[PDB]
Amino acid sequence: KVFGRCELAAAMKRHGLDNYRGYSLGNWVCAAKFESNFNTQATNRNTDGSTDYGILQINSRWWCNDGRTPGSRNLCNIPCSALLSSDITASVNCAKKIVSDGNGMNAWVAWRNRCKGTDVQAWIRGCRL
Ligand SMILES: OC[C@H]1O[C@@](CO)(O[C@H]2O[C@H](CO)[C@@H](O)[C@H](O)[C@H]2O)[C@@H](O)[C@@H]1O
Ligand SMILES: [Cl-]
Ligand SMILES: [Cl-]
Ligand SMILES: [Cl-]
Ligand SMILES: [Cl-]
Ligand code: NA
Ligand code: NA
Ligand code: NA
Ligand code: NA
Repeated sequence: KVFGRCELAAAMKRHGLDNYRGYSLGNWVCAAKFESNFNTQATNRNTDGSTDYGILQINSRWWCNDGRTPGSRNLCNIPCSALLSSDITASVNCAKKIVSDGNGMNAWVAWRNRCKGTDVQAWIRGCRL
């Protein structure tokens, strides 16, 4: 599924992301934009051999199991393939674990480099929420 911007904002808010660990809804929408371009099916192999999956590009080294990442933890206890669904429930539950892990949203490279410090409220502008 390719989410619309406001569509994803509403799903994220419904799942309780708005101000989760103090991160406003705009931060999460911005992160999704630059991690996956709002595409639940997005996958990207990383240099260490792990792969990032789904709307928030959750990683196979720590968070989900894709059966091809040695040293793999699966801290969200979920197959990575389950993070590609049109239903973002699993991705959101896992993201909640990631952002609570110590470094907040800095865990997401694209958020740190492209969202952090910016006018993230723009990402929910015009949405009926
Ligand atoms: O996720 C924990 C830890 O892993 C790092 C390593 O670069 O980021 C990886 O995991 C993120 C969350 O799944 C991915 O978005 C990212 O692309 C992937 O490199 C750290 O940034 C993070 O603290
Ligand atoms: Cl915001
Ligand atoms: Cl693995
Ligand atoms: Cl959803
Ligand atoms: Cl924080
Ligand atoms: Na898609
Ligand atoms: Na939309
Ligand atoms: Na915030
Ligand atoms: Na992998």
